[PDB]
Amino acid sequence: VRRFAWWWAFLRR
Repeated sequence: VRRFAWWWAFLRR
């Protein structure tokens, strides 16, 4: 989750 860190989380809000 290198990049997902700054957004994959963003989506799983």
